[PDB]
Amino acid sequence: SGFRKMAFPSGKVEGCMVQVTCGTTTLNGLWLDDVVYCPRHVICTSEDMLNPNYEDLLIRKSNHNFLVQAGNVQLRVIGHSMQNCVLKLKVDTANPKTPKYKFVRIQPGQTFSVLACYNGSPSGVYQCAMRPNFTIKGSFLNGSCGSVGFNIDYDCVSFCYMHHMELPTGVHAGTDLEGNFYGPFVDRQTAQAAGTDTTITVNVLAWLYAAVINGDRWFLNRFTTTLNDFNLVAMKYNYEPLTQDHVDILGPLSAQTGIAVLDMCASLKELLQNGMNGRTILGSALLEDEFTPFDVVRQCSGVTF
Amino acid sequence: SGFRKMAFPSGKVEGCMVQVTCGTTTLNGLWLDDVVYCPRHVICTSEDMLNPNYEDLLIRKSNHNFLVQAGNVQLRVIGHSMQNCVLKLKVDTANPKTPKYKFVRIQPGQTFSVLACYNGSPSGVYQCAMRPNFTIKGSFLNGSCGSVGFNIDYDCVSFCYMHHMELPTGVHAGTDLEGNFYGPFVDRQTAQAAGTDTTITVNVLAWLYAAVINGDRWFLNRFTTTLNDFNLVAMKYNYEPLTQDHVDILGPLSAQTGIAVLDMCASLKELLQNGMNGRTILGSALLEDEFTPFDVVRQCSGVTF
Ligand SMILES: *[C@@H](CC(=O)OCC)[C@H](C[C@@H]1CCNC1=O)NC(=O)[C@H](Cc1ccc(F)cc1)NC(=O)[C@H](N)Cc1ccc(F)cc1
Ligand SMILES: CCOC(=O)CC[C@H](C[C@@H]1CCNC1=O)NC(=O)[C@H](Cc1ccc(F)cc1)NC(=O)[C@H](N)Cc1ccc(F)cc1
Repeated sequence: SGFRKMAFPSGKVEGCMVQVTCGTTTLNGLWLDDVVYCPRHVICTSEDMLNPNYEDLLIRKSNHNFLVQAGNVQLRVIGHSMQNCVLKLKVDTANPKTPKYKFVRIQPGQTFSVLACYNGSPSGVYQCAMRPNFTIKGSFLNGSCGSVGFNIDYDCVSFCYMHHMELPTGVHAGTDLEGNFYGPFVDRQTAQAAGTDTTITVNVLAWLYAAVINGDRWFLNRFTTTLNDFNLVAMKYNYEPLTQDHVDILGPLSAQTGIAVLDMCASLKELLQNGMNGRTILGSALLEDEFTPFDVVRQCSGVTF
Repeated sequence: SGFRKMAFPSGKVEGCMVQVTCGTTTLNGLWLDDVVYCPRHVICTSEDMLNPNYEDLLIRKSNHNFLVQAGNVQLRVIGHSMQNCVLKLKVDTANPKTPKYKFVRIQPGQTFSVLACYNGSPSGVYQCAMRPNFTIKGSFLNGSCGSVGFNIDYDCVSFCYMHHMELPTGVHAGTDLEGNFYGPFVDRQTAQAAGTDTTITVNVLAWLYAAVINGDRWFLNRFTTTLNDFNLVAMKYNYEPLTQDHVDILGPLSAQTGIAVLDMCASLKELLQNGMNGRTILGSALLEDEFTPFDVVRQCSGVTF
């Protein structure tokens, strides 16, 4: 029993992390087979910030202008190209530690592990959710760009996020590994704002199931509601509408606990309207929305990789 | 910016995990050089567990009663002994992935990462604190025994915990890698319970510093206090007493924020006596006590490994 913010084991990703330096600028890159992937803003200077002419900047660069190091050991760059907001540096050595991998684009509300890195060296690993406004609430400092997010699906590492920037509100934005931003963001320093964020309802419900599995059941009554009536309340509290597809995804947890999904919804409706009356759930005094239904199953059933 | 429950990168430990089977019983072991470490109750049957005579059970067993597997690779056992509550199995091949390592006994209040494993295969990584009552609030299922806790210092892995059991209250108890239990617990299935727990004051203070670094400042008040006065309030609220060495360990965070430690104590005093009043700190409505001062520095300064 117990329930923690648990990330995927990071070893497979640690062996891919390198440092990329262009001029005065160093960030992290992902080294897979004979290609290193990193944010293309490594080739910028401050004159470039509002209107970087990336094609011009790259044309002026030769392979020797990129210093790639793997554990402080130089790798020779032999080719360079750009895909969307990611730079692809072909190196003359293939990474012998490349895991089976795929590049995926995740959906809002889904989670992933982030391996936070500085100068090609990992600092720590933590779990993030893609927020409905396409930011993440990460933990990133100067030097962290090029850090990646990933899930492990079987023995395949599915990379889904590469870190580019922090908004003034303290939240984070980045791309998939093909260089396409999540959300309405660009890698030009215009003033950019995220939409208002909402709470990920399906994840809150999954976390309430996690609490029940762990014996933390005080908020359960033999109440039930309809999907429409639940949604009428949810939207008053800035929660995403719950769809029948979401109800379906909660099946496995409903099956384990014997608590119908619309009964759990009636419990959540009561918590929103009446509060928690000083009580905690799974050690939290707030309703948590960064565990997916799969996260709860994975953790409450012991899946390995 | 940002602040997350961050674990250490787990790669160095992943390469050390193996599966140990004795008859029908399988759990995890730690393979370092040519020794595999695991909990000694692997040699039991649930009939033994009232009063297991481990010395009898171990002397009767031969090396071939022990099946050790690194992935699919069988490691031949050439010796078996006991050290306190940990079995040591000498194998004929040294782990080629053995990192630089030490065995440490951690103190109450200190944190570590846990790599939760099943059948020798890593499932996830998360951060834990050693509670003042020598339990941890982990996340462990059947099959997880022999999972380890660790910290990393440079390139040295400091193993500090090996998992053995769950108390009926849902908390977890285990040993260091010399096989000595944390707290008063024993590896026999007798009624056992942990002392009442308390809150880790120095960690709460470190987390309040993390909040200021991150721009949460509302709870700062103009007052100061003394250690003696503050410790009177600490005991009222079941907080550990603060020592001068704790104050000194907070120095790096006081240095970065310019908030003196005894002014932060005054702020915490008022939080304890008036609550948060529907405000949050770092996205929590409770005072969090599972980040050490070094955890906050590591995370808010970008220390890597
Ligand atoms: C790990 C054992 C394992 O993996 O072997 C494979 C068969 C397992 C970890 C717990 C399972 C659920 N959550 C856990 O953290 N440990 C046990 O199952 C442990 C076995 C044991 C029995 C007696 C003893 F003295 C030490 C270990 N049994 C328990 O955790 C349960 N709860 C019984 C128990 C044991 C000791 C106590 F003080 C109180 C309850
Ligand atoms: C120099 C070495 O290379 C890095 O390692 C840098 C990574 C670091 C991670 C940050 C650092 C603090 N914590 C984070 O997470 N990234 C940055 O500094 C970005 C760089 C960058 C400018 C322009 C743009 F288009 C894309 C990206 N600059 C901002 O983030 C600033 N906030 C300015 C800003 C504000 C809103 C917005 F939409 C875009 C840029």
